[PDB]
Amino acid sequence: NRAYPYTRLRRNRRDDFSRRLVRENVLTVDDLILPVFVLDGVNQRESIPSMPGVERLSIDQLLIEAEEWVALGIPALALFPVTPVEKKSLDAAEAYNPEGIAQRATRALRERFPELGIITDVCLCPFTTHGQCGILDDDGYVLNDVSIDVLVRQALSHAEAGAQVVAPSDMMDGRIGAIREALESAGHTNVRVMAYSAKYASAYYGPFRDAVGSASNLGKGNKATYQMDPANSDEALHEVAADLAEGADMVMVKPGMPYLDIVRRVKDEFRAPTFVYQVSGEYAMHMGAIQNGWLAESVILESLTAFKRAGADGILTYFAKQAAEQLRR
Amino acid sequence: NRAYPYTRLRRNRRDDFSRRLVRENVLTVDDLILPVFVLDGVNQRESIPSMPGVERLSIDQLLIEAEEWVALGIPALALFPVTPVEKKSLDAAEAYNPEGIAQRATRALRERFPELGIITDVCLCPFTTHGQCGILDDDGYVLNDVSIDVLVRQALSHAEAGAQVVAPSDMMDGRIGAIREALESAGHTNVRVMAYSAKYASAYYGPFRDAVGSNKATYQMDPANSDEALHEVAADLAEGADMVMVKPGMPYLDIVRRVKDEFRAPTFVYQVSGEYAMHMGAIQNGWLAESVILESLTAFKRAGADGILTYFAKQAAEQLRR
Amino acid sequence: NRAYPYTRLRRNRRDDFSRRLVRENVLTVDDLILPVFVLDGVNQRESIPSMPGVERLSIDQLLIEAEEWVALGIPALALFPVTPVEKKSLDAAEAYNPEGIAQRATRALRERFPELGIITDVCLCPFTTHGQCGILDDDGYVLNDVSIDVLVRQALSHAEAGAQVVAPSDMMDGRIGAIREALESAGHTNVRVMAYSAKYASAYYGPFRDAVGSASNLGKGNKATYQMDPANSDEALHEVAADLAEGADMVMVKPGMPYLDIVRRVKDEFRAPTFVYQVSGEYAMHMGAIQNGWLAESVILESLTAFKRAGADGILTYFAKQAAEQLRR
Amino acid sequence: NRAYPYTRLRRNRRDDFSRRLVRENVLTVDDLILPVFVLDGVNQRESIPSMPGVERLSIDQLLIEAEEWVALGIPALALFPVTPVEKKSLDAAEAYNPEGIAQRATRALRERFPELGIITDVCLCPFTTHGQCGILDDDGYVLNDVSIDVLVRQALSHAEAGAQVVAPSDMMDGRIGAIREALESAGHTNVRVMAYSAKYASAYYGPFRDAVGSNKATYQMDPANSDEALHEVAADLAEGADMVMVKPGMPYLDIVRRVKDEFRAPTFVYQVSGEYAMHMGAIQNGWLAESVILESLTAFKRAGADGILTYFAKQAAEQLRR
Amino acid sequence: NRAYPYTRLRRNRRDDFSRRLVRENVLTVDDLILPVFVLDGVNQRESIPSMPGVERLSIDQLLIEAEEWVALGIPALALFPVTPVEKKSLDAAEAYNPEGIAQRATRALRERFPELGIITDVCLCPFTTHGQCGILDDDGYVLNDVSIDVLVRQALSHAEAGAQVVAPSDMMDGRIGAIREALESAGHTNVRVMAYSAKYASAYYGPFRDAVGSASNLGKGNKATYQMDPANSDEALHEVAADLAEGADMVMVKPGMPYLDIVRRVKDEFRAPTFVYQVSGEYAMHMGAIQNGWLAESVILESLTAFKRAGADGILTYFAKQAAEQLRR
Amino acid sequence: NRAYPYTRLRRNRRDDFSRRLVRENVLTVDDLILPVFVLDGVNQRESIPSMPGVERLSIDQLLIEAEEWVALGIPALALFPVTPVEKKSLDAAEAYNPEGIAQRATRALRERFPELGIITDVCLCPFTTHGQCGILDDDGYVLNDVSIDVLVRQALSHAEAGAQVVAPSDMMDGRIGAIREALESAGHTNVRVMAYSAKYASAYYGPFRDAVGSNKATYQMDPANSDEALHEVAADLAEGADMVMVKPGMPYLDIVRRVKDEFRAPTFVYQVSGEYAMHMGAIQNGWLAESVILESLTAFKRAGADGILTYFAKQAAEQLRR
Ligand SMILES: [K+]
Ligand SMILES: [K+]
Ligand SMILES: [K+]
Ligand SMILES: [K+]
Ligand SMILES: [K+]
Ligand SMILES: [K+]
Ligand SMILES: [Mg+2]
Ligand SMILES: [Mg+2]
Ligand SMILES: [Mg+2]
Ligand SMILES: [Mg+2]
Ligand SMILES: [Mg+2]
Ligand SMILES: [Mg+2]
Ligand SMILES: [Zn+2]
Ligand SMILES: [Zn+2]
Ligand SMILES: [Zn+2]
Ligand SMILES: [Zn+2]
Ligand SMILES: [Zn+2]
Ligand SMILES: [Zn+2]
Repeated sequence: NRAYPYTRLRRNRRDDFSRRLVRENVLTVDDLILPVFVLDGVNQRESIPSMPGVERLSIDQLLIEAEEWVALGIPALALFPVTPVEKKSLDAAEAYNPEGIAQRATRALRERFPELGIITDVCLCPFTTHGQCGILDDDGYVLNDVSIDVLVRQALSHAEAGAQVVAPSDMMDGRIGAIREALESAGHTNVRVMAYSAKYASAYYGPFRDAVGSASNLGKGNKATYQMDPANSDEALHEVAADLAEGADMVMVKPGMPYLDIVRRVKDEFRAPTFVYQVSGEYAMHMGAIQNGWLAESVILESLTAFKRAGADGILTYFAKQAAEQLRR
Repeated sequence: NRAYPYTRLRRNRRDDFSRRLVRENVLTVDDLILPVFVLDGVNQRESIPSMPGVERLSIDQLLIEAEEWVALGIPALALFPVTPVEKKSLDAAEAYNPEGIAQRATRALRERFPELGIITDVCLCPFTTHGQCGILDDDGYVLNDVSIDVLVRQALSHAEAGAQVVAPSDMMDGRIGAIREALESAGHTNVRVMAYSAKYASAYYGPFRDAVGSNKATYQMDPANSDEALHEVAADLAEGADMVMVKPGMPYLDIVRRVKDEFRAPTFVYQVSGEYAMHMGAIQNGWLAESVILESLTAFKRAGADGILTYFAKQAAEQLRR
Repeated sequence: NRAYPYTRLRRNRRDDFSRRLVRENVLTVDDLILPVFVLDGVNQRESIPSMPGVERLSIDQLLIEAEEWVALGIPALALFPVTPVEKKSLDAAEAYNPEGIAQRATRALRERFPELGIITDVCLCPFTTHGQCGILDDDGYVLNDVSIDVLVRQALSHAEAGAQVVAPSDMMDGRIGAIREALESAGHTNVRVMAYSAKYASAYYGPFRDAVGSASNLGKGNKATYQMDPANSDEALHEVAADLAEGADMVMVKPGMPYLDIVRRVKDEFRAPTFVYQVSGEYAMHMGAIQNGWLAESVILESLTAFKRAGADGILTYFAKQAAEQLRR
Repeated sequence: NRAYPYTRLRRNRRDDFSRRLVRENVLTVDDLILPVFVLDGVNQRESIPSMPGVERLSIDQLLIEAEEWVALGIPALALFPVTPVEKKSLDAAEAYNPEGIAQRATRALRERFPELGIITDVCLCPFTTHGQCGILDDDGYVLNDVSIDVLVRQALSHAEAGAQVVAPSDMMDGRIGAIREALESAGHTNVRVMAYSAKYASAYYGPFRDAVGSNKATYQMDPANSDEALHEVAADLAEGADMVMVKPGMPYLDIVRRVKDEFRAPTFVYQVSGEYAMHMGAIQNGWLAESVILESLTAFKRAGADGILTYFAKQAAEQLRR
Repeated sequence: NRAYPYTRLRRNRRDDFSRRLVRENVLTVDDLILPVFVLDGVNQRESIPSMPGVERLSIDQLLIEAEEWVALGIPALALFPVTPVEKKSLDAAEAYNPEGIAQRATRALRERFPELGIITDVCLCPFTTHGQCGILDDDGYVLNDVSIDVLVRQALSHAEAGAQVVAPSDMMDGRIGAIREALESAGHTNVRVMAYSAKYASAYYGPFRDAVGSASNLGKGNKATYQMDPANSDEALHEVAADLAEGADMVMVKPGMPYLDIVRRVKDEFRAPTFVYQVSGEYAMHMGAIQNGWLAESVILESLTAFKRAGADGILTYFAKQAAEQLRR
Repeated sequence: NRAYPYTRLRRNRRDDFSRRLVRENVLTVDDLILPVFVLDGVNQRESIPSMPGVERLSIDQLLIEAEEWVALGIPALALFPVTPVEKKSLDAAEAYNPEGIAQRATRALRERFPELGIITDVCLCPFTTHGQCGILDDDGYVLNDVSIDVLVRQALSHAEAGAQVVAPSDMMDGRIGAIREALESAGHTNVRVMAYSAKYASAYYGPFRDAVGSNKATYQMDPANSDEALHEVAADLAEGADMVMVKPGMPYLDIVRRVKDEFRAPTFVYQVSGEYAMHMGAIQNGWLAESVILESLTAFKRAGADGILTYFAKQAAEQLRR
């Protein structure tokens, strides 16, 4: 077998040209999806202290910023509405309002940038008073199938708005198949479904809850009855297997860097289009450190390259614009 | 053929007791290795700007703190000496000095806490004036085999100091074999070698450089590369490593998983200074809860590590003790 | 490859700290399920000569003992009723009596210890005059589908009583799917089904039959037309595959130590939550030897560690309390 | 259990943006190696009838063109000397001449473009009067081990000329090991060996023979054979190859795929002169669009090559630069 | 392991007899399928400049040429009609005309050469004014399921004409299963379906479009919304898996030589009858080079041997007659 | 998820043309090796009672028949000498006699038919007075390493006679390595070694013993054993075998399949004398049709053999020539 000194693995590392020739993975703009927090109103722009460099944008402002995103070649945006407090309810009806932020935003971006992919978020958590991803029963448990009925209405409203991709982020069992059935019935033949398949009950989501405004709603609440236990890996494969059987066109792991092993297993086992979410707390961690001068800016591309190496096709990342700028070089 | 609604994966999630029964991985104190930066003087600690909460410790201070580490059940420490500048050189001779910080610290700990594992760092980077992990040729290239010769002498001095484990962190080709041969030939039959097998040229290392007081793409691995890590580990195991390590850690969990799956050998991971600093800074800014520490360490276990070198070891152990 | 003396596998064994660092498996209280034999009546406690240290307990006494079990962190109990002789019948109707021991016990423990998992036993063998796990036809054969109908009524009665888990221990073909269908229809969405998937026709069950009082009923009778032939391993994988397809949330091998290879194959092949039953005769064997001074008490944890190493997530064991005490340490 | 119509594989195909997101492989300039035929004189180029658009270049001409190659980001060139007839012989001595074309070209390039990789060809076929890749016995059989001895001397001369990679294309058994040993023994520690591991006796080579100015079934592999290619690569890797190559290319993509999957090692492929000529002739006749060039090179990536030796390298790189 | 010089892999190569003994693959006439372009009319023969040596043939002329093809042992022909311009339409109705070229041709060859396999082409592209493989909606998108309805009518018309094999080359999702269902319903129990499973959106098809006369129709148009992205390999396995589930008797990769890795993966993964199409541009490339004297004629058999080695059972190739002649030797 | 009636496996069976297209394996003349029993005299043949239709042939008779074998395309013969009794001994010296039958036959064939492969039998069993495959100790045990020494000398004499392949049939441990080393050391670089790797102690051998004019459970394998065959082949390949063989054949097709799948190496199978006699006797009694011959040989191909040693080779080749 390979043995020193006949094999010296430093030889390929000796020069840039050979490191290039043997380099196993490369990040390109084709791998990047930009999540964006969308405000109601006009000429609104809000900094998020726990996500330095990220702004919530009203739709007019989103349209302006999207010019450069498109110019940079970023394939898709993932939209997250910042729902006004008074539009939150127990029944999460705003989720399917044709005049909801997500729906208005989608329509606006679809008209303005016909080639830009818009991935909407299918979940009730921006819409509930309690901040849970589904509807609660009288014991305070997030009901599975009752929640799916609302998610289905939501997803159809997104498809009606022109979204090319809906991304159910809710972790109810069976929701992919229910959404697929409804889209197919309704003639939304080519609306993709990007399932959040292995989405963990994680501490890395804090900043997002602040960004979208669910943090105050959820309070100290937890999602361990639906989001996955961080300890578990084999279980992720069963989650993905179900979602592919149910018709997902893409499957996602969330969070990201703390779960690269799950990305790798999922790509290896299913050989399907595999996505990963570099979550708010990941972005915040890195930004915090960069701004303190503790880590060089080169960590950005290293973090994103890791997702490629681990087997992701596409990466939802708040660093998408900076990454794409650096890639353009 | 598991399918909704016959299969509802939420059933097991419904209650704590069923989550606990099916829980696939559990971090324990047996998984933790505490890295520590060791100063030369007496009655001294220094704070590290880029590593909030971590202190460089003189040996007397190290012995005081190790009393609590041992009481918490932490199995081992990884020592990193902070070499005084005056002792740095081109030839890295201080690395094998019998009275160098690492050697002194090792002797003092082995005597006070005989059951505590001591993992020394076998590398020239704390000892070179230029801070590269090996000896430079006249073009500034880190010479492989000449570097090994120094590493070997270093490793022997650690064994003589009583280290139970030496950990070559240098990424020279072939060093694990060289060091093993030397140890065996010297009668240090039971000194373990914890190879840093897949160590990447990473931006996540900056804070550790500030900590120890110390451009490596010709020896450390390209972050893009995964298959190559398997070839690295294979060689190290062939060469006699008792344990193999991936570094950095979280940014490389896929590597951990592949390594464990491929070789079924004792597998370690280093949650490096950058990973610590990013997490602790976010926790301190109030952007992330403290629970992220155990989540990050659980990830290593899930990914297949047996042990984790982490600056959170004490905090984690305390939380486990609850 | 790895060769002596470059590789000396004693090096990691040289010290406790390194044995700890490399130790591949660890038993925790999270792995333990306590089976308990439950009597009718009040203030009843009965020693079982063939299970030294084990008592059958009336429900009041069970409630008292369960205080310490909970205090010790044991996640779940598995209940086995000791059915009064006169309540045994050909039709096993007591199996679904809402006032049966198992049902009363379940209700009592669910109220008193809301977080404690209760796993009920779905089988007709405590209820038949003949001691077989199903209903007999006129040739004395245990009818498959007729027995399932009774098992379904039983399982529903358990769910109605509040059990979080029902565990069909009967080995009829297809019963998992029938029970799942009935639970789903009835709205018992989150009642787990712990299938006894690979349950062998074993000699190690003797003491249990004495403990629950089926021994006198079964007499010299055998279960080779439904329980699996000890010789067979590949067949266990087909049993588990069916039960997972039919909706089991967990799958079990029984007995345990004499079948660790089956545990290993089952975990490796399916990557599903895998349980194992350290049966009465296993417990008795070990206790007998410990009390004779032939084996040290350390054999307890070694036996349980073996299940972890072989791939079990959870272990039904009469040693659960002692184990948990030792773990608490 | 993916099934229509829940699964419709056209959904991802519906839009450019989703095609791009799920696109499994992407050719980049980092994948390209440009082979070049090098003439002996000064201020000279020659057109090659069977390779439209490819020119033989004198070294001064090579240096001019390499300026654009380097600007386009092409990582490396593969040099093939066009040996003047007068310098051919039975003993192939010209192969290790310090002033042979390959050596001269290597020195000139290493000096002008220090970052550009130079891959020399280690083989006797440009040097033998008979054009076989090795030294003939009196029955016309290409002697294995006697040939190796010449190849070794050749390889050393290339290392001395500063080649970063030597590529034995000769298909003698055992040569990779012999050459590695020689390089190591001479102190050329970092010279890579790119073994032509699975090189077939193929009809696709004709045009290259016209290009260089140079019946091989006793050494080159039978096109029918696939398992045998794995045994070839295994030996080469054991023997110290840093990279392994399949040749020809497109007609052997299944070989590329198996090799990559089996060994997870740096894998290269040669789109040979015939493959080039067939494509360029069809493109010129107007029978195939220019887009076939990138399609053919994308295939190599999909099949698992890390790098591709291709006469289209410049054209491809230019198109990538868009 | 195997090491030089104990192992010298040249030894088996030393002599023809040992190369023969160890030769891993051999091409035979049993592997060859001859595609043929079929004209309307009588006594028509047309050379195709971009496919030197290939002629379009009216059916009388096809019948004459088929004598030698049969004499040579070629198992099957694949028919491609050259539809008259004026019979092209938006609705592609000519596709199912019982008096269409393909149908007439099939009937003629089935009567004359009862043992010769006839594989008809199921696709709408020879029949549409726009040259796309399906029916367009008002956005110019090739509608999936509406196109299948036409393909089904087409395939049934072929079966009625006596074709033993229909080969859907259209790349609509789900068409294999729809065609299979229709054939089964109609009593065409033994009509094979040779699915073009992994058919890529390739530049190598140019000459065929000229040969059949779709080139002028398609113009600069592309098929990237249905034909596969050349970059993608894992996706081919999902395409084949679906087609086998849907009832394909054979599966095909197209193009061929530029996709041999896909052939290999497909054979290895499914162990099913696997076919590959050496497309017009492949044939043209090689012929061009042979006629220029750049490549020896021996490249023909080398190219075809490659398909065998890569795992194909059968090869659609314009070189079939020459190959078969050489094989006859 | 293939299921009736969407999947009907009879569709492909419906017509000859589709059966031919999907047909997974095809016997060709390239797969056939003809074993032949060679007598010492001149102008002589002998019929073998237990092998109807097979004749022992003097060398002049062998040369006459080989003309048709060569015309039929049979690639190689396997020679088995029928040693005159007077030349048998305890020390098996006749095995390496330069004028022994095998050597004479080899020279005569190599000269007349230079393209025909000649596979000689390396074993002592035609040469020992007791008919065991090796040299006996005083307890009647077949000595392993002492036997090898004779086999080696035998093998060298065959190489000197011009055999292209030597086939050790002896089942001594380690002989393949010993023989390879000897051949290489003597300069017989290209002599192939076709190891009888998995050769079973079988009842199917009786007729061959009558044919050659020659209780083996201490060297030949137990018919019960399959995993053990993999270990046998692994060693032989490590030791330098160019080809590996299973013997007997049909009764061991599962072994062929495992061997091919595990090692992907050139794999051979011997349809032994018993297998021939059972088939030919049934064919002659009219109990089985002649078509069983091609069916039996097709089985070997399906099972994964590259080549088949069969007494039906001529008949098969003739049928193939149709
Ligand atoms: K590359
Ligand atoms: K557990
Ligand atoms: K551990
Ligand atoms: K991508
Ligand atoms: K053969
Ligand atoms: K075939
Ligand atoms: Mg799910
Ligand atoms: Mg290394
Ligand atoms: Mg069952
Ligand atoms: Mg070779
Ligand atoms: Mg398809
Ligand atoms: Mg042997
Ligand atoms: Zn949500
Ligand atoms: Zn260092
Ligand atoms: Zn029972
Ligand atoms: Zn050559
Ligand atoms: Zn078409
Ligand atoms: Zn013998």
